[PDB]
Amino acid sequence: ETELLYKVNEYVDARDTNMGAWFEAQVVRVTREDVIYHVKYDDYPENGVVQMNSRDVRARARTIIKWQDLEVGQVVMLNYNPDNPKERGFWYDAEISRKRETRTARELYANVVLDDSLNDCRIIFVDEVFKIERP
Repeated sequence: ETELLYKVNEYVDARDTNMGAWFEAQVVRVTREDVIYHVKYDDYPENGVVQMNSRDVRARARTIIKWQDLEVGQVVMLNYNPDNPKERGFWYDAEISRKRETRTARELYANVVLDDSLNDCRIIFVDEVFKIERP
């Protein structure tokens, strides 16, 4: 039932559909864009092999968008913590909503995708925002 966009053994990012965050994973098998990916998590072997929808897997993030180049309306991958926004959390997709700079302060607001989205979030890790790799 093998199908041969991301090839078997290629490293990817996989979206935990339960919480909406992206995690480093690897493609173990590809089955039959309406393709179903078989994936293992790099840091979570207790997860076993998980079947993934083709939209829930993409090329691993590699490019940081610097604070200067961040613009309102971009969809990016960034670090946020829904339960306590002041702390480090997980890599969610987000729409840059508001961007403000002061002499001493850099302020970033984003609509975080959790599907349901979480509007007007104060993003702490403003220097660690990723470009989402498109095919």
